[PDB]
Amino acid sequence: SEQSLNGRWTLKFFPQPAVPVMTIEGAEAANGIVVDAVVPGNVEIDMEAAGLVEDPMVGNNIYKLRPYEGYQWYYSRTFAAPVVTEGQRLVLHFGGIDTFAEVYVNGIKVGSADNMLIEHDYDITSVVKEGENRLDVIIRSSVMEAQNHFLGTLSIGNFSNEESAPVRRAPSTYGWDIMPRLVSAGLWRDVTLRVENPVTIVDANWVTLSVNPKAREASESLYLQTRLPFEMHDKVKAVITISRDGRQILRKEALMRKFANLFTLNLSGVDAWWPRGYGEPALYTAEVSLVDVTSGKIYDTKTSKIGFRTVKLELDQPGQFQFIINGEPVFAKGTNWVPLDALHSRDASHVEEAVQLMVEMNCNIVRCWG
Amino acid sequence: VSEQSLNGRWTLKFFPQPAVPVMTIEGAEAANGIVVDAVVPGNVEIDMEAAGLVEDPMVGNNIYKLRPYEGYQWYYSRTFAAPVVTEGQRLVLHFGGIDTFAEVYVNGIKVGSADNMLIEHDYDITSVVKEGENRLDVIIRSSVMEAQNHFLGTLSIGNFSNEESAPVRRAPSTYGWDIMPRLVSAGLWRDVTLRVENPVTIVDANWVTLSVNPKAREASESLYLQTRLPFEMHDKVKAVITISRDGRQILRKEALMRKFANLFTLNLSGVDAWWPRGYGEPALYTAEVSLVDVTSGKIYDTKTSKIGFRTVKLELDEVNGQFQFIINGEPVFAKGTNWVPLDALHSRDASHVEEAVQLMVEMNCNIVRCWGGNVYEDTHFFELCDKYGIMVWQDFAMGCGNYSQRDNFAAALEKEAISVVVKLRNHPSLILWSGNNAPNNDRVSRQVLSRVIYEFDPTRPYLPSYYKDPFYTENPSQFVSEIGYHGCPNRETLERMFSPDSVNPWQNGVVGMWNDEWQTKANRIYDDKFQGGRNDLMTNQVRIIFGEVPADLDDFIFASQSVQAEAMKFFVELWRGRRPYRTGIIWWNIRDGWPLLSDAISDYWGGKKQAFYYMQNVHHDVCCLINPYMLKVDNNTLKDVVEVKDVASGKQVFKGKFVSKANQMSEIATLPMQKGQGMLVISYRIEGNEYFNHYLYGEPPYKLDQYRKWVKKCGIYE
Repeated sequence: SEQSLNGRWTLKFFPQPAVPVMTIEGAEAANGIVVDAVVPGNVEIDMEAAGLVEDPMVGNNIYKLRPYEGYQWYYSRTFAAPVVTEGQRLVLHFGGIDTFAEVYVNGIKVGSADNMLIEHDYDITSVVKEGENRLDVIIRSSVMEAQNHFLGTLSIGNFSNEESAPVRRAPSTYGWDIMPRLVSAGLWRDVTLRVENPVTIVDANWVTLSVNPKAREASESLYLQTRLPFEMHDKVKAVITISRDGRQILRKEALMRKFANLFTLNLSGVDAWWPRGYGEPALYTAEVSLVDVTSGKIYDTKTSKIGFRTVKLELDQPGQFQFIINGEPVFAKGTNWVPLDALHSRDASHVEEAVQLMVEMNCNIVRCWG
Repeated sequence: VSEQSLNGRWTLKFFPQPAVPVMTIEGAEAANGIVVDAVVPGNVEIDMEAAGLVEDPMVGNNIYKLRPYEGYQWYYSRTFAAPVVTEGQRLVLHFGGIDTFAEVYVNGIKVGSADNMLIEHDYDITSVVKEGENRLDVIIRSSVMEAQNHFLGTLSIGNFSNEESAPVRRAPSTYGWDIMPRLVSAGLWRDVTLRVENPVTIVDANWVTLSVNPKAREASESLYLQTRLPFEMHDKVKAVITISRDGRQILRKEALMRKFANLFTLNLSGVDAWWPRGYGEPALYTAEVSLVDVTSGKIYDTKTSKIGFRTVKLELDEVNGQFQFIINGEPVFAKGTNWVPLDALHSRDASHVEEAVQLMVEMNCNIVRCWGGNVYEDTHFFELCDKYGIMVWQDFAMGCGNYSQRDNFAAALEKEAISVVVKLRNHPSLILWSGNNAPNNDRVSRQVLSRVIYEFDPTRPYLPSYYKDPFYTENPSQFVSEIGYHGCPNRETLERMFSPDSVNPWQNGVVGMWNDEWQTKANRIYDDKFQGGRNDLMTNQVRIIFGEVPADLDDFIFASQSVQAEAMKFFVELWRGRRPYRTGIIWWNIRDGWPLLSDAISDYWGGKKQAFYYMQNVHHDVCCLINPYMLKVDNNTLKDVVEVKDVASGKQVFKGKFVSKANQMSEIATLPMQKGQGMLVISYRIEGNEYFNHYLYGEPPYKLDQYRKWVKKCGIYE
């Protein structure tokens, strides 16, 4: 189960004082403006929906957002407590927080975020009560956080802003030659509530050792790590299924003796993955599940789509290399991937349109710019 | 000044570990469990077997019954008397081995948190100790569940070592291997004492031999002395250094302590060099350091240990095991055994050290590589190696595979590496440190461990990492380290390992098919029912070298120990035969650590196999042997007749004198190719003492009954 906490929140913004507000009391006692926010979303969208700011995409209205870089942002909402049996763990997942933020649940701090580029998972099993819970996030100024660090000589004078060096944020958000200075802020990705049984898959890392497209075979290894209580050892099996279009190709069951195992599979009758031009992008649904060998109850499932391919950069001056996919030297033709939107919360709505631009132009490679 | 032993009768309370691990005394006392009497040092399985709760894990498939106890907690508890402590003294609670993750409490106050089973743990309980009954509580938690507190890498999953052994600092073999079963266990597996230290005391006395002239009987010995010394005692304490041997005194030097740390150099005279077994005598000298008050003459602390004047250098050739050991400036040939666990229940390792070291003495081993999968043997083990002359190749405790590259693991490994090096850097037997790994981009083997040796031991070299087929006779590895060959143990051992209804190896009389009880003793880590695997290596060797399977169990025992004896004897004869080029050979297992089937030449209960006596005759200091014929003698000493004859026909193949030069392989004469499957005897006498050997010539398959009578007419062996 994964109940989504996306929707309408309550955002309160105010200039950041000399001491950044980091508690729910200081935020609720400050002097600011309270508007309705949308999660996922940026704070510029929430203020634009209330007429506080003008459209930054028209003319010189982008500089009119400059004073908001030294503002704080107070998200708030209420959520019902999901049914949690004893032994399960309730996790509050954050797809993205821009950036330095202090998360609170029912008045108790449940973590401190310091990066907008990675996820943030918080175990809130004990703090969640019965009924009306409250989730309050308090973001501070990402620009002012750069002054908490002393920079070196080489970190000053670059085209990237000196404010971007001591922090972990997207360098283009501070302005570049192809993207504007819209530092922005806010929960720009999904916020959900995942449940975790005492037996739950931690990671399912698929690796392609060798591939043989001619013989239609490939060696696929699976590195599985799981949280398995010892009272559940030797009582749970792992079901590995690799199918394609409702057609199963592999079904292997193995008893969970250890908590981490390497399951090397020798697939038969499977096509290799190829870039555009060099063949078909053969994908296979690879689903893993931890099922009780007695009650038959499935605890956790991790499904994905993998491709039997091998990569090997062949070197010999910048650029003296060639990609070798599946043993054949391929000629790369593609574009660099830049930000899809200065307000990165809308990148999910533009990814489908932008990828179509590459399909239409038949690009085999794409370099996601740093 | 005082060391009260806390060994003896304890109170062990074990219970299934809940979701939240028990950390405090209140939770352990309120938990529902079973309480029995425990013995320290001792494993928890020994304390449960003494109460009739578990059956003997050494017999049958009962090793799998200790599986649920891997997720159990263990609550040791006792009371001790508090010794009187004067002003400035400190009371140290010394644990010799905590297995593994435990919380130590003294009078309800947490004094330490142990997370390593391979090093010692000292806790100053000077303040928390009261008068009367002083409670001591050690609450251990599961080592298997602790592996889930980490996120492993890709290169740390799927190796021979268990994935539970990667994040923790324990012995990898305790989780399962090829020659040791899965017995993780727990408990205070070493001594627990109460040491009292004066304000003036010796923290460490590191002895290092700088120069050795073994001919002129001279040596230069340095002492890096670090002491705890209050400033009021400065200029009032003197260091007394005494070098003695067999009661007589050689050197005595006194120096006033003006600093807490000093380097004392000693140009000794009339002393002998410590040579390995064969190349000389293991000359040991008792070295003693004492801190004495310059006015009252009171002794504050004293450290006594036997040292050996020796220098070690490893000349490695790389591309161009391509190294050669140099001891005291002379190239030595290394021939010895790899040391594996002496017991899956490691608390009983101490009782087996005396017996197992003598096995290398009768084998005439001059080197022994302590396998990385084994716990660090205590000081008493290295003391026997100093006494006899058996060099040590100590591997850091890491199994076959790679480990974490992050700061958390590297810091926990440096703490263990420092504690181990400082503990063993004063024994002349220890000659080399190694990581037991695979590569040159590994932080563990190329940075963390190397930096510890660079600072705490700059004297010993460090390293990061059918039988006549061309895989063995053409391998260009000058220094081989893991050569093995399977062999079935003695009958008396089989009758004790297996139940009476399973002493016979064959299932339903079908030869080649092993029953489940033989499959488990072949080191089956888990209860996975399958046919074949490792035990098929015993049948594969008997079929090729002797034709097919001997249905008679005694005929199969004789066949299995003969294919192992003839193989590894041919390996020692091949490395000693190609000596000018070969640098050393270290075979696998001279004593296993559990009732199991392995490549060992001797089982756990002491049953020496035929490969023991075979390799003895090819391990003398001066040994005559035949290689594919070529009769040659190899000499493993620094000190400068033979009769070959067929056993059946009795015709003298060759007779004559020989001059075996020191530390050199001297070839004798080329023998003619005798037709027919037979056997030769190599009788040679040196200095009035007689010695015997043999050489089996021909080509397999052979006949078991014919070979049984060849060695009978030989006179050597049964």
